[PDB]
Amino acid sequence: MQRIAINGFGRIGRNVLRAWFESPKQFHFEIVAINDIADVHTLVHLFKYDSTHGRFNGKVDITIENEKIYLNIQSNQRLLKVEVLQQKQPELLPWASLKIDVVLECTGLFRSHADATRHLEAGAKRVIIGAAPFDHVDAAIVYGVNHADVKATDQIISSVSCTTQALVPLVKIIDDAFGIETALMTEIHAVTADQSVLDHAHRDLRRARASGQNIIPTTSSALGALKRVMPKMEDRIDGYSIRVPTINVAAIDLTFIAQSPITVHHINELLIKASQTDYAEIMAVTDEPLVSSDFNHSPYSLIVDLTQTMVVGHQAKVFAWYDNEWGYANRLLDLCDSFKS
Amino acid sequence: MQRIAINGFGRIGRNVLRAWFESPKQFHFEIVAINDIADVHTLVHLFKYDSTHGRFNGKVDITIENEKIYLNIQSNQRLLKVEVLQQKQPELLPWASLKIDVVLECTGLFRSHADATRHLEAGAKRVIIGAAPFDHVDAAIVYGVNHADVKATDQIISSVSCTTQALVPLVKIIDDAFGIETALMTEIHAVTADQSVLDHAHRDLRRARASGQNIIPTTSSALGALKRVMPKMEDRIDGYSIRVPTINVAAIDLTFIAQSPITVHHINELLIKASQTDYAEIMAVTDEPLVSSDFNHSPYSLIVDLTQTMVVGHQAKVFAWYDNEWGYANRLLDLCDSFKS
Amino acid sequence: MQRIAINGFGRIGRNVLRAWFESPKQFHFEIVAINDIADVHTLVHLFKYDSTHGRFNGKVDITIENEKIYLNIQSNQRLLKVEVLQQKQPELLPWASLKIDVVLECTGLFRSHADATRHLEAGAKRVIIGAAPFDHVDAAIVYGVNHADVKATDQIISSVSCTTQALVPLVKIIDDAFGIETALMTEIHAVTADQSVLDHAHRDLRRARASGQNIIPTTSSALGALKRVMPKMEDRIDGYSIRVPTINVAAIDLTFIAQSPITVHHINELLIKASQTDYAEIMAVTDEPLVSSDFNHSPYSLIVDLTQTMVVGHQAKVFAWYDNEWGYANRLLDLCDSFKS
Amino acid sequence: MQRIAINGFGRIGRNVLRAWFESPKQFHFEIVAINDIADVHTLVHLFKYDSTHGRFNGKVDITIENEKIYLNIQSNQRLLKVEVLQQKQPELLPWASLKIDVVLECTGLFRSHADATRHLEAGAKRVIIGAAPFDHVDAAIVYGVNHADVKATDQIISSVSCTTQALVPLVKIIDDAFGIETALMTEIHAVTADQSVLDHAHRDLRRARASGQNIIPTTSSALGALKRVMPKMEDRIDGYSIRVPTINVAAIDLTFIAQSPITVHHINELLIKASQTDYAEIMAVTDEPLVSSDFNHSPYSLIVDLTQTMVVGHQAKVFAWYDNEWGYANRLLDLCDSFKS
Ligand SMILES: NC(=O)c1ccc[n+]([C@@H]2O[C@H](COP(=O)([O-])OP(=O)(O)OC[C@H]3O[C@@H](n4cnc5c(N)ncnc54)[C@H](O)[C@@H]3O)[C@@H](O)[C@H]2O)c1
Ligand SMILES: NC(=O)c1ccc[n+]([C@@H]2O[C@H](COP(=O)([O-])OP(=O)(O)OC[C@H]3O[C@@H](n4cnc5c(N)ncnc54)[C@H](O)[C@@H]3O)[C@@H](O)[C@H]2O)c1
Ligand SMILES: NC(=O)c1ccc[n+]([C@@H]2O[C@H](COP(=O)([O-])OP(=O)(O)OC[C@H]3O[C@@H](n4cnc5c(N)ncnc54)[C@H](O)[C@@H]3O)[C@@H](O)[C@H]2O)c1
Ligand SMILES: NC(=O)c1ccc[n+]([C@@H]2O[C@H](COP(=O)([O-])OP(=O)(O)OC[C@H]3O[C@@H](n4cnc5c(N)ncnc54)[C@H](O)[C@@H]3O)[C@@H](O)[C@H]2O)c1
Repeated sequence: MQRIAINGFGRIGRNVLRAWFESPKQFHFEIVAINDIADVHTLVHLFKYDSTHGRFNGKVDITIENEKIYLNIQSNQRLLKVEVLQQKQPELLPWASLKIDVVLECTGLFRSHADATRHLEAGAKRVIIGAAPFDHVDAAIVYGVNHADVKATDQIISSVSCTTQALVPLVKIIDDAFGIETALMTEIHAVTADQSVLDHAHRDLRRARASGQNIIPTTSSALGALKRVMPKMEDRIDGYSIRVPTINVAAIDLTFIAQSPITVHHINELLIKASQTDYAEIMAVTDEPLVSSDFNHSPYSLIVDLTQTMVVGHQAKVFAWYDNEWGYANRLLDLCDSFKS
Repeated sequence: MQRIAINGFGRIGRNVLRAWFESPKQFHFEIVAINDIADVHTLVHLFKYDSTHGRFNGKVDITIENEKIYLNIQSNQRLLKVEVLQQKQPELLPWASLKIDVVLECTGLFRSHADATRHLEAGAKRVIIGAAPFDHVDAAIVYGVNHADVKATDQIISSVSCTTQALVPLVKIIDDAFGIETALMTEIHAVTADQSVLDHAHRDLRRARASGQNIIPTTSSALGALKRVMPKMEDRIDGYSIRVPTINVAAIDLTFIAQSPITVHHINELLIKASQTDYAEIMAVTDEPLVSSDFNHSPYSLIVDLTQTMVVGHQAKVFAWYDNEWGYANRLLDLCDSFKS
Repeated sequence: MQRIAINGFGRIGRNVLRAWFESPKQFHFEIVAINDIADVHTLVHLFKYDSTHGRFNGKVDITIENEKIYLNIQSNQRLLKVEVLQQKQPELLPWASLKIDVVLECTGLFRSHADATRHLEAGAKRVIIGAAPFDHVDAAIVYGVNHADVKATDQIISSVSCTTQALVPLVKIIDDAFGIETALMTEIHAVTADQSVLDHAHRDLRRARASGQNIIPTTSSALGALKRVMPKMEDRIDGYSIRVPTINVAAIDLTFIAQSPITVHHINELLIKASQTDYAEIMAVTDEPLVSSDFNHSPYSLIVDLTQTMVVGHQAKVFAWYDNEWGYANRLLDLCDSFKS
Repeated sequence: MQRIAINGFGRIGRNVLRAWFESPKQFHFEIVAINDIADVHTLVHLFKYDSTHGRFNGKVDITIENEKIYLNIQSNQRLLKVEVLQQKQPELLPWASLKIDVVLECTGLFRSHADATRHLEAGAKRVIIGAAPFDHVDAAIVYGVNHADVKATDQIISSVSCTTQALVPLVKIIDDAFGIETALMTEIHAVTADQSVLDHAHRDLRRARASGQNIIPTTSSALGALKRVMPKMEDRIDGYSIRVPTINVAAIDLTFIAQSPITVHHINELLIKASQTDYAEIMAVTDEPLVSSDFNHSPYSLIVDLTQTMVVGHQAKVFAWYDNEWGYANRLLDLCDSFKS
């Protein structure tokens, strides 16, 4: 029985547990523990009531067996007994006792090999850092691209970021068919939980500004991460991100120079075929004039807007949507499932 | 001559300093110190650029002397030199060296008599807590109502809340004229800084919810504060507050039972006359069809919308706007200037 | 069976059709025609993709048959074949040939007795105006309160408004138990389809102003409508509405003077009982600390927040949420289902 | 004095008349009439109260002199007396009698050479179409690029769109220095008046969706318009616009392939020099970490953000903000001021 734990019951952490229950196909592993710096009642409330994704279709009841707190969660013909912890320092967590095989590190505060190892010290056998690498990782993984490159010896793993999980497939596909000389990316991202409601002191002066009333351009970890996953693309791609006042969903605007003839038709035909043959698990395409909120609660790593494709000579722009929250949470579960044989 | 400090350079603290320069009349005191846990660069940036009230019209120079940091601010033909500090523990602040007559406590974290006295220990002669009292205050003041009841011996003072500054004049005016059996308050409030961008752990489960996408009912400190200012109204006034996704500006909806004949005409007439005589300093009245944005950057403590006044039988409702940041800020200055004679 | 038509395929019209498919229990009537001044392609897209309630879970195909446009919709193990019209003038619609028994009038534009009769003088046996009455009507019905009073002579019926469906029960339940001398209503409502995106010319100078950036007080049709269902409440209740920048869901504050002794406990116990017995189909009660987005897609006509119930003296206030789109659409279908004999 | 008139008192028309008063240098023509299909009381109300730009810092007085409605405006030590009209059809306007020299045609309705000439056959000597040309024009101008290229025989002029006036200088400057082979544009743009509060039928299926809750990709007239100004760029530039839920201010992201060596330093130094010489009136450069709301009420056509300049190989991105209302209203005044002798 593969045993997963979630460190950090936040936007991702919560949507991992939900996605475990909502998946059409039951996963061959169990979440047995969650740890957050917050009280079980706050976590249960936030788990049940979600501004972005709606009420949880199920029932959650708290029990105090031993001096241990459990969540009894019943949804979609599925049940789970989940231990709740409240330990800010991850080396003190009982991962030995609970027989934890994988830890989903979803706090954002423990992204260095050092900080992550603290879970291994605490008894976990493997750690997935649900964010970009800070210093070193054993592997950097985009599910549906290179998840078969995980070695059994590998203990610290990054599932990079959602922006990375969308950008890489696009770049792999386009570069393989046509050759990317160079490329530049603009991400139009919804508000994130680290921003400010009103103008407020913050380590980053741009993200200190009122989230609901501003367009805020800012840096992206997706490019550092993409270079780890695809080394040959070093010095051939940069980009940045823009926060705008919506609650969820993002897009990528990839502009690239092609190394061979391109048309709008051949680009869209290539992506449709890729989505049908090699990337069907994680990639879709739409021909409809849709907007961000139409992709809310979509499980795909990317959905391409074929009506947005543009070519002027050698230069081209493609455009893809993704649910930064749900897309990534599904990929976390997809990845965990991949370790079993 | 009189030397003021500001502890907490946020939406209140920053708009206090701005209001001092912008005031059409020069105040007789000077602001000579500011403290926040953030660095001077972050403080200057946020002081200059504001999502709500625009670019600061003036020059801000930072002087790093050997040990001390100062701001040299020049605006509207006035100049201030302002020592800048970064001390989380208010008792370690150099209020003695700097000869601080009044400290404005604008952090939200030092509302007890104990915590306010920490400024007194640091050397300050008087504290004004910029919030409702938590336990004991030597006086609880609404400028324009009972600001004369400040005794020269009084060392810890509360300037109550924005909401209170507006609610009290309404209750006083109406109670004096018609008599209030009881009243109930609904406040519609722009978002505040303590809220959450996305759904996130927080000690209020209602304010944990995404600020930009929800109507959020919640408690008001204004009711306990009113009972300190007007003790006769204990057991006769209750109310609550609603957060909605605007950036600034609030409204108060007050529903009361009159103890003598009321009409719409009579209520409006009384409110107009008070804004023209006894409350001309802090109170205004419009009959124009306005909306929240129109009161952005108004200094008045309340602006009555007379078109909204209603009466059925012995029950009536009135309505008033206020700029929750600017009005409050102005009334802190107005209070500090009342201490002198 | 009974044949229903929808005139005006907007927020209400579209959600009526959606709620027919989504209903747990199949309605014993069919929707056989829709009419809008817009092209079928615009209408199908908007039907399929909704910013507020998500993707339509089902398939929509367009057919041309003898110059007639039909929509074949399949969902929830149900199918409808729905003829599509584009006639701005109700008198020229084919209600006689389509054998329409009931027209849902959802345009906003035909609320007068005389305008609504244009559907009758085009072949329809009965018209439900999906709004408060303009002048007069044969009946004004709130489902769950007085749907049984519909007579066969009632050919023009008003289903009033969202706000009225929520208010009338509240006022009825509480008047019957404790007695209401008088009452005043404050509605907090999400933005509506008739507002302006930016400050623009408009009939109402308040709804002229930017929908996404303002608190906007405004009139409410609810009180006129309530007085037409409960004529004894003439002179005993008034109120108004406040638009705030959320996409959907509304709340009502009712402040009343009781005529007998009251406490918070007795009020909540009465409202829980009513939600369990007489009003169970249309009314719920929550004790949890929830926010607006938690009631998106709720079918209830009101959900009381009992944590919000206040009492001071003989004066009380109760608070209730409703999904202003989904509730109202479900009450329309529920009303039509009440006609079968 | 030269005599200007405004058809369409909207976001542009209103800001034109404001910009007249607020401008630091006095303009050497007068605005002597405005027309709109809304009544004068509405026009004055929207002119005095703005959700974006705040209260008009002046006085407006309506006078009736002989069945002629006039506005008497005072602000910034200046005066105007402006006749107000309410004429739906331009050929019926009294331009001959009022001796109109230029009409600022700011309705969005009369962009054809045919529809603009209706104002010529009604008495005016010259017309400026305040938008991209629909069919053809005597000249398409970007003030500060080709405004010297107006011939006195030109009667139908276009001042293109906001976006065109940020894009064209960028393209000109860069192409001239480094050579542009091809380029693609992304515009991030605040909501405009033509959008939808909620999902509503609309000519454009993207702009039909809720303006306040969506990222909305859409077309841009700027690429048509730029090719009328610079025909050599046919087939070499393309792009699109994204609407996000802010109220004002846009940004342009321009990706180009340079025909010669480029660095970030060299690009930034070119744009700085230009902003200090030939483009000083319309262009500025910042390297501060600012956000959209800091450029509200900036008179410039574009403010380049240095920190955003990226180069990879031969491909490069640049980014520039503009106030899509104020920048444009000021360039319309600047256009009229250039005509004189
Ligand atoms: N939200 C997205 O769209 C998205 C997508 C991909 C990756 N990520 C990454 O996921 C990480 C978390 O993001 P999020 O949106 O969930 O943030 P969040 O703030 O919603 O969640 C963080 C959680 O960590 C908890 N926490 C804080 N300190 C802790 C500690 N010492 N031990 C345990 N729990 C602790 C917080 O209480 C909170 O519940 C970040 O690195 C972010 O970059 C986010
Ligand atoms: N904003 C309003 O409308 C309003 C109106 C009336 C009263 N108040 C009250 O005023 C107070 C200030 O809140 P705000 O709106 O300015 O929010 P805010 O978060 O902007 O203000 C808090 C500020 O205090 C600083 N701070 C935190 N810990 C500190 C410490 N130990 N020492 C010094 N500075 C510290 C923060 O960095 C920040 O700048 C609160 O009590 C609030 O409830 C606010
Ligand atoms: N949305 C709510 O919360 C709510 C609740 C209760 C009642 N209502 C009422 O329902 C009515 C409709 O409001 P809505 O929110 O659906 O607005 P809406 O603008 O979304 O719906 C109006 C629809 O009518 C169409 N239309 C306009 N003129 C027409 C004509 N001559 N013939 C046919 N179709 C025409 C429009 O194209 C559009 O599809 C209004 O009276 C409103 O007060 C709305
Ligand atoms: N807002 C921007 O960012 C921006 C920038 C550049 C160009 N423009 C263009 O300027 C034009 C005006 O747009 P806006 O933003 O001012 O929109 P708007 O809808 O606010 O302005 C249109 C105005 O014209 C009035 N009107 C309508 N029909 C009329 C008629 N027949 N005669 C007279 N007046 C009539 C309307 O009542 C309204 O006052 C559009 O073509 C727009 O694309 C807008």
